[PDB]
Amino acid sequence: GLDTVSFSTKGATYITYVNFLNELRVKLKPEGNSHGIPLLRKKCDDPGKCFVLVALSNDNGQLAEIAIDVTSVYVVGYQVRNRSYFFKDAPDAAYEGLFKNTIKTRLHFGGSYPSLEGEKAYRETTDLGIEPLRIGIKKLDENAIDNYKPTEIASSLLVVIQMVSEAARFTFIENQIRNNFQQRIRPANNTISLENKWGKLSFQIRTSGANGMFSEAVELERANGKKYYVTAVDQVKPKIALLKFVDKDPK
Ligand SMILES: *[C@@H]1O[C@H](CO)[C@@H](O)[C@H](O)[C@H]1NC(C)=O
Repeated sequence: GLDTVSFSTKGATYITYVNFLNELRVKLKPEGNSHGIPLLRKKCDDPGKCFVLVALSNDNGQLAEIAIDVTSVYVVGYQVRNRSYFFKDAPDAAYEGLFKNTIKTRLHFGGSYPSLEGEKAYRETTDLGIEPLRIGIKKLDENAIDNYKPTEIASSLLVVIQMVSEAARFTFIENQIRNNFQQRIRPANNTISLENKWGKLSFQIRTSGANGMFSEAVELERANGKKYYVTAVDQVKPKIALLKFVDKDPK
């Protein structure tokens, strides 16, 4: 009994992409907010209503259905044809509860960025855009076999994770893609540092008082790599679409 959201690359435009992200943001059903920013649910154990299925299909009709966690917006696994694949670190409840009636497989790598790098998929060298998305979908479908190529699945999921999960979390990433939609771009140091700091930013924002002052500054980077520190909500609020509910200071 999960919510579902679709995104087709056929005839896709920067507008269909943005509308898709906002539909996803709604279906993740955040509860409450912190300083006006929607706050994702803290806990949601039941696999039967704690995942949103994103149906990604390309011009050729190839389909990949991605399961996205409603508390973290992270990809835990996906279904292609009559097969399903899960990251090595997907919890047991999710592995058993999702994509029933499929031939199930647990991947030999995790979904974290450093785990994906282990499979040769690096954010710095992975193109993002509508074409990279079409190719990623294609590759996930092509690898719906026993002897699948982990490097292809890893790079394809890296594209999906950033264009869906990270873009849904950050209006900044959403817009880097929105105005480069028909092109191929690779995230710079600013995008990468934002992605890396979603949990820390979420914690400092949620635990701040009415003045929005962070108890501890969060380090981010400009495109060129120059470091800067976020010390207040207002400094980063226009860049965030969803906040993770973080209990204790992450690190
Ligand atoms: C970060 O900035 C450096 C310049 O200091 C640049 O060479 C590098 O490519 C940047 N990294 C990314 C992924 O943008």
